[PDB]
Amino acid sequence: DSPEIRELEKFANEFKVRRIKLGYTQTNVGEALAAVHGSEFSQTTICRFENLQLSFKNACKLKAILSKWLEEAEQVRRTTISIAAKDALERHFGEQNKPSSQEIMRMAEELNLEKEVVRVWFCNRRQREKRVK
Amino acid sequence: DSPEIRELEKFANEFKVRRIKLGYTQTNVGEALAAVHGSEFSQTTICRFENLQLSFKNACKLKAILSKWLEEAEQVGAKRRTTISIAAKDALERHFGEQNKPSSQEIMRMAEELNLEKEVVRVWFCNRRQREKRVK
DNA sequence: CCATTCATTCATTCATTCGG
DNA sequence: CCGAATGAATGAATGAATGGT
Repeated sequence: DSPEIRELEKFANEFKVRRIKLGYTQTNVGEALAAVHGSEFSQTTICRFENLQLSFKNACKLKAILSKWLEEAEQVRRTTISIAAKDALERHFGEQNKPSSQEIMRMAEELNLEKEVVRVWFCNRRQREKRVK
Repeated sequence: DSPEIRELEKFANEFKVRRIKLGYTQTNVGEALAAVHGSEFSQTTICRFENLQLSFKNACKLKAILSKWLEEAEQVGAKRRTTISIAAKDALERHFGEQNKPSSQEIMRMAEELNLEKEVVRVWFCNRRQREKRVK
Protein backbone atom coordinates (compact mmCIF):
# COMPACT_ATOMS: atom_id res chain seq x y z
CA ASP A 1 0.00 0.00 0.00
CA SER A 2 1.23 3.48 -0.92
CA PRO A 3 -0.19 6.93 -1.74
CA GLU A 4 0.49 6.26 -5.42
CA ILE A 5 -1.45 2.98 -5.46
CA ARG A 6 -4.40 4.65 -3.74
CA GLU A 7 -4.46 7.45 -6.31
CA LEU A 8 -4.10 4.69 -8.90
CA GLU A 9 -7.15 2.77 -7.67
CA LYS A 10 -9.22 5.96 -7.49
CA PHE A 11 -8.43 6.85 -11.11
CA ALA A 12 -9.08 3.31 -12.36
CA ASN A 13 -12.46 3.31 -10.64
CA GLU A 14 -13.29 6.82 -11.86
CA PHE A 15 -12.14 5.93 -15.37
CA LYS A 16 -14.51 2.94 -15.45
CA VAL A 17 -17.67 4.85 -14.48
CA ARG A 18 -16.97 7.84 -16.73
CA ARG A 19 -16.14 5.44 -19.57
CA ILE A 20 -19.48 3.66 -19.21
CA LYS A 21 -21.44 6.90 -18.79
CA LEU A 22 -19.79 8.02 -22.05
CA GLY A 23 -20.77 4.78 -23.80
CA TYR A 24 -17.27 3.50 -24.55
CA THR A 25 -16.33 -0.18 -24.48
CA GLN A 26 -12.90 -1.42 -23.45
CA THR A 27 -12.21 -2.13 -27.12
CA ASN A 28 -13.28 1.41 -28.05
CA VAL A 29 -11.04 3.25 -25.58
CA GLY A 30 -8.12 1.07 -26.65
CA GLU A 31 -8.87 2.03 -30.26
CA ALA A 32 -9.63 5.72 -29.67
CA LEU A 33 -6.20 6.34 -28.13
CA ALA A 34 -4.14 6.76 -31.31
CA ALA A 35 -5.22 10.41 -31.17
CA VAL A 36 -3.40 10.93 -27.86
CA HIS A 37 -0.80 8.15 -28.12
CA GLY A 38 -0.09 7.55 -31.80
CA SER A 39 -0.99 3.83 -31.62
CA GLU A 40 -3.96 1.90 -30.30
CA PHE A 41 -4.25 -0.57 -27.44
CA SER A 42 -6.41 -3.63 -26.86
CA GLN A 43 -9.42 -4.55 -24.77
CA THR A 44 -7.07 -6.90 -22.93
CA THR A 45 -4.72 -4.07 -21.99
CA ILE A 46 -7.56 -1.79 -20.88
CA CYS A 47 -9.11 -4.57 -18.80
CA ARG A 48 -5.74 -5.01 -17.11
CA PHE A 49 -5.67 -1.31 -16.26
CA GLU A 50 -9.22 -1.05 -14.91
CA ASN A 51 -8.59 -4.12 -12.75
CA LEU A 52 -4.97 -3.02 -12.11
CA GLN A 53 -3.61 -6.29 -13.50
CA LEU A 54 -0.32 -4.83 -14.70
CA SER A 55 2.92 -3.55 -13.24
CA PHE A 56 3.13 -0.33 -11.24
CA LYS A 57 5.39 1.30 -13.83
CA ASN A 58 3.03 0.34 -16.66
CA ALA A 59 0.05 1.63 -14.65
CA CYS A 60 1.52 5.10 -14.20
CA LYS A 61 2.24 5.29 -17.93
CA LEU A 62 -1.24 4.22 -19.02
CA LYS A 63 -2.96 6.42 -16.42
CA ALA A 64 -1.18 9.37 -18.05
CA ILE A 65 -2.28 8.32 -21.54
CA LEU A 66 -5.82 7.54 -20.38
CA SER A 67 -6.30 10.69 -18.29
CA LYS A 68 -5.47 12.99 -21.20
CA TRP A 69 -7.84 11.03 -23.45
CA LEU A 70 -10.72 10.87 -20.97
CA GLU A 71 -10.78 14.66 -20.79
CA GLU A 72 -10.52 14.78 -24.59
CA ALA A 73 -13.49 12.39 -24.93
CA GLU A 74 -15.89 14.74 -23.10
CA GLN A 75 -18.13 15.97 -25.90
CA VAL A 76 -21.66 17.33 -26.26
CA ARG A 77 -3.77 -21.41 -32.09
CA ARG A 78 -3.54 -21.41 -28.31
CA THR A 79 -3.24 -24.67 -26.38
CA THR A 80 -5.25 -24.80 -23.16
CA ILE A 81 -3.63 -26.45 -20.15
CA SER A 82 -5.65 -29.01 -18.19
CA ILE A 83 -7.18 -28.06 -14.85
CA ALA A 84 -5.18 -30.85 -13.21
CA ALA A 85 -1.92 -29.45 -14.56
CA LYS A 86 -2.61 -25.89 -13.35
CA ASP A 87 -3.09 -26.83 -9.70
CA ALA A 88 0.05 -28.97 -9.96
CA LEU A 89 2.06 -26.19 -11.61
CA GLU A 90 0.79 -23.66 -9.07
CA ARG A 91 1.70 -26.20 -6.39
CA HIS A 92 5.19 -26.50 -7.87
CA PHE A 93 5.32 -22.70 -8.05
CA GLY A 94 4.82 -22.40 -4.30
CA GLU A 95 8.00 -24.40 -3.65
CA GLN A 96 10.19 -22.99 -6.45
CA ASN A 97 9.31 -19.71 -8.16
CA LYS A 98 12.33 -19.94 -10.49
CA PRO A 99 12.70 -23.60 -11.49
CA SER A 100 15.80 -24.84 -13.26
CA SER A 101 16.03 -25.62 -16.96
CA GLN A 102 16.17 -29.29 -15.91
CA GLU A 103 13.32 -29.10 -13.39
CA ILE A 104 11.18 -27.63 -16.17
CA MET A 105 11.82 -30.62 -18.44
CA ARG A 106 11.32 -33.03 -15.54
CA MET A 107 7.87 -31.58 -14.83
CA ALA A 108 6.96 -31.11 -18.50
CA GLU A 109 7.27 -34.90 -18.80
CA GLU A 110 5.27 -35.51 -15.62
CA LEU A 111 2.42 -33.49 -17.14
CA ASN A 112 2.86 -34.50 -20.81
CA LEU A 113 3.41 -30.93 -22.00
CA GLU A 114 5.98 -29.29 -24.21
CA LYS A 115 9.05 -27.80 -22.56
CA GLU A 116 8.31 -24.26 -23.76
CA VAL A 117 4.68 -24.13 -22.58
CA VAL A 118 5.74 -25.05 -19.04
CA ARG A 119 8.67 -22.63 -19.29
CA VAL A 120 6.49 -19.73 -20.43
CA TRP A 121 3.93 -20.66 -17.76
CA PHE A 122 6.37 -19.92 -14.94
CA CYS A 123 7.42 -16.74 -16.75
CA ASN A 124 3.84 -15.46 -16.93
CA ARG A 125 3.27 -16.78 -13.41
CA ARG A 126 6.18 -14.72 -12.11
CA GLN A 127 5.02 -11.57 -13.91
CA ARG A 128 1.56 -12.11 -12.42
CA GLU A 129 3.05 -11.46 -8.97
CA LYS A 130 4.36 -8.08 -10.20
CA ARG A 131 0.88 -6.55 -10.47
CA VAL A 132 -0.74 -3.73 -8.52
CA LYS A 133 -3.17 -6.39 -7.26
CA ASP B 1 -24.75 -32.95 -6.76
CA SER B 2 -22.28 -31.42 -4.28
CA PRO B 3 -23.48 -30.13 -0.88
CA GLU B 4 -22.94 -26.54 -2.04
CA ILE B 5 -25.29 -26.97 -5.01
CA ARG B 6 -28.04 -28.17 -2.65
CA GLU B 7 -28.01 -24.87 -0.75
CA LEU B 8 -28.07 -23.15 -4.16
CA GLU B 9 -31.38 -24.72 -5.20
CA LYS B 10 -32.91 -23.98 -1.80
CA PHE B 11 -32.17 -20.25 -2.02
CA ALA B 12 -33.56 -19.93 -5.55
CA ASN B 13 -36.87 -21.41 -4.44
CA GLU B 14 -37.05 -19.13 -1.40
CA PHE B 15 -35.95 -16.18 -3.54
CA LYS B 16 -38.69 -16.92 -6.06
CA VAL B 17 -41.53 -17.06 -3.52
CA ARG B 18 -40.36 -13.97 -1.62
CA ARG B 19 -39.89 -12.17 -4.94
CA ILE B 20 -43.44 -12.93 -6.09
CA LYS B 21 -45.09 -12.49 -2.68
CA LEU B 22 -43.56 -9.00 -2.55
CA GLY B 23 -45.02 -8.22 -5.98
CA TYR B 24 -41.73 -7.89 -7.84
CA THR B 25 -41.38 -8.97 -11.45
CA GLN B 26 -38.16 -10.36 -12.86
CA THR B 27 -37.67 -7.05 -14.67
CA ASN B 28 -38.38 -5.18 -11.42
CA VAL B 29 -35.85 -7.14 -9.36
CA GLY B 30 -33.15 -6.45 -11.93
CA GLU B 31 -33.87 -2.72 -11.73
CA ALA B 32 -34.35 -2.56 -7.96
CA LEU B 33 -30.78 -3.80 -7.39
CA ALA B 34 -28.98 -0.54 -8.17
CA ALA B 35 -29.78 0.58 -4.63
CA VAL B 36 -27.74 -2.20 -2.99
CA HIS B 37 -25.30 -3.01 -5.80
CA GLY B 38 -24.69 0.23 -7.69
CA SER B 39 -25.79 -1.17 -11.07
CA GLU B 40 -28.83 -3.02 -12.33
CA PHE B 41 -29.27 -6.44 -13.90
CA SER B 42 -31.72 -7.82 -16.47
CA GLN B 43 -34.81 -10.00 -16.41
CA THR B 44 -32.75 -12.55 -18.34
CA THR B 45 -30.09 -12.64 -15.63
CA ILE B 46 -32.66 -12.94 -12.83
CA CYS B 47 -34.57 -15.66 -14.70
CA ARG B 48 -31.36 -17.64 -15.14
CA PHE B 49 -30.68 -17.48 -11.39
CA GLU B 50 -34.14 -18.66 -10.32
CA ASN B 51 -33.73 -21.59 -12.71
CA LEU B 52 -30.02 -22.02 -11.86
CA GLN B 53 -29.05 -21.45 -15.49
CA LEU B 54 -25.63 -20.06 -14.64
CA SER B 55 -22.23 -21.40 -13.71
CA PHE B 56 -21.61 -22.60 -10.17
CA LYS B 57 -19.32 -19.63 -9.50
CA ASN B 58 -21.74 -17.17 -11.11
CA ALA B 59 -24.64 -18.51 -9.05
CA CYS B 60 -22.69 -18.03 -5.82
CA LYS B 61 -21.86 -14.46 -6.86
CA LEU B 62 -25.47 -13.55 -7.65
CA LYS B 63 -26.77 -15.39 -4.58
CA ALA B 64 -24.65 -13.03 -2.48
CA ILE B 65 -25.95 -9.89 -4.20
CA LEU B 66 -29.56 -11.05 -4.22
CA SER B 67 -29.58 -12.21 -0.59
CA LYS B 68 -28.40 -8.75 0.46
CA TRP B 69 -31.20 -7.28 -1.65
CA LEU B 70 -33.86 -9.57 -0.17
CA GLU B 71 -32.90 -8.46 3.33
CA GLU B 72 -33.00 -4.80 2.30
CA ALA B 73 -36.13 -5.34 0.16
CA GLU B 74 -38.04 -7.45 2.70
CA GLN B 75 -37.69 -4.97 5.57
CA VAL B 76 -39.28 -2.04 3.72
CA GLY B 77 -41.55 -2.98 0.83
CA ALA B 78 -44.48 -5.13 -0.23
CA LYS B 79 -30.34 -4.44 -33.97
CA ARG B 80 -32.34 -7.60 -34.70
CA ARG B 81 -31.75 -11.27 -33.99
CA THR B 82 -31.53 -13.89 -36.72
CA THR B 83 -33.27 -17.16 -35.87
CA ILE B 84 -31.61 -20.42 -36.90
CA SER B 85 -33.86 -22.94 -38.64
CA ILE B 86 -35.22 -25.83 -36.59
CA ALA B 87 -33.63 -28.32 -38.98
CA ALA B 88 -30.18 -26.76 -38.53
CA LYS B 89 -30.43 -26.67 -34.73
CA ASP B 90 -31.23 -30.39 -34.62
CA ALA B 91 -28.32 -30.94 -37.01
CA LEU B 92 -25.92 -28.85 -34.92
CA GLU B 93 -27.00 -30.71 -31.78
CA ARG B 94 -26.42 -33.92 -33.74
CA HIS B 95 -22.98 -32.63 -34.72
CA PHE B 96 -22.39 -31.57 -31.11
CA GLY B 97 -22.56 -35.13 -29.79
CA GLU B 98 -19.65 -36.18 -32.02
CA GLN B 99 -17.48 -33.14 -31.15
CA ASN B 100 -18.18 -30.48 -28.52
CA LYS B 101 -15.22 -28.31 -29.59
CA PRO B 102 -15.03 -28.44 -33.40
CA SER B 103 -12.02 -27.15 -35.26
CA SER B 104 -11.98 -23.95 -37.27
CA GLN B 105 -12.36 -26.14 -40.38
CA GLU B 106 -15.35 -28.18 -39.21
CA ILE B 107 -17.13 -24.90 -38.44
CA MET B 108 -16.80 -23.88 -42.08
CA ARG B 109 -17.86 -27.38 -43.13
CA MET B 110 -21.03 -27.09 -41.04
CA ALA B 111 -21.72 -23.47 -41.96
CA GLU B 112 -21.89 -24.57 -45.59
CA GLU B 113 -23.75 -27.80 -44.83
CA LEU B 114 -26.37 -25.86 -42.84
CA ASN B 115 -26.37 -22.67 -44.97
CA LEU B 116 -25.22 -20.45 -42.11
CA GLU B 117 -22.39 -17.99 -41.64
CA LYS B 118 -19.19 -19.26 -40.03
CA GLU B 119 -19.41 -16.82 -37.12
CA VAL B 120 -23.01 -17.81 -36.36
CA VAL B 121 -21.94 -21.45 -36.07
CA ARG B 122 -18.91 -20.51 -33.96
CA VAL B 123 -20.97 -18.57 -31.42
CA TRP B 124 -23.54 -21.38 -31.39
CA PHE B 125 -20.98 -23.92 -30.19
CA CYS B 126 -19.69 -21.37 -27.68
CA ASN B 127 -23.15 -20.86 -26.19
CA ARG B 128 -23.80 -24.60 -26.49
CA ARG B 129 -20.64 -25.35 -24.50
CA GLN B 130 -21.63 -22.90 -21.76
CA ARG B 131 -25.04 -24.59 -21.62
CA GLU B 132 -23.37 -27.77 -20.38
CA LYS B 133 -21.59 -25.77 -17.66
CA ARG B 134 -24.69 -24.31 -16.01
CA VAL B 135 -25.85 -25.86 -12.77
CA LYS B 136 -29.30 -26.76 -14.10
C1' DC C 1 -44.73 -11.30 -17.66
C1' DC C 2 -41.44 -15.51 -17.97
C1' DA C 3 -38.31 -18.59 -20.76
C1' DT C 4 -35.09 -19.27 -24.47
C1' DT C 5 -32.22 -17.89 -28.10
C1' DC C 6 -28.63 -15.28 -30.59
C1' DA C 7 -25.07 -11.73 -29.87
C1' DT C 8 -21.76 -8.89 -27.37
C1' DT C 9 -18.90 -7.29 -23.63
C1' DC C 10 -15.65 -8.14 -20.02
C1' DA C 11 -12.31 -11.28 -17.93
C1' DT C 12 -8.33 -14.68 -18.20
C1' DT C 13 -5.05 -17.55 -20.25
C1' DC C 14 -1.25 -18.77 -23.34
C1' DA C 15 1.87 -16.54 -26.47
C1' DT C 16 5.32 -13.22 -28.94
C1' DT C 17 8.07 -9.17 -29.60
C1' DC C 18 12.01 -6.45 -28.19
C1' DG C 19 14.40 -3.32 -25.60
C1' DG C 20 18.55 -3.42 -21.76
C1' DC D 1 19.49 -14.43 -22.82
C1' DC D 2 16.10 -12.16 -19.01
C1' DG D 3 11.99 -9.58 -18.20
C1' DA D 4 9.05 -5.83 -19.33
C1' DA D 5 5.22 -4.37 -22.21
C1' DT D 6 0.93 -6.20 -25.17
C1' DG D 7 -2.39 -8.94 -27.61
C1' DA D 8 -4.79 -12.78 -30.10
C1' DA D 9 -7.38 -16.63 -28.80
C1' DT D 10 -10.05 -18.46 -25.34
C1' DG D 11 -13.27 -18.91 -21.43
C1' DA D 12 -16.66 -16.28 -18.72
C1' DA D 13 -20.54 -13.22 -17.66
C1' DT D 14 -24.65 -10.57 -19.02
C1' DG D 15 -28.24 -8.33 -22.50
C1' DA D 16 -31.37 -7.23 -26.27
C1' DA D 17 -34.26 -9.49 -29.11
C1' DT D 18 -37.64 -12.99 -30.01
C1' DG D 19 -41.14 -16.42 -28.81
C1' DG D 20 -44.15 -18.31 -26.04
C1' DT D 21 -42.94 -24.55 -26.03
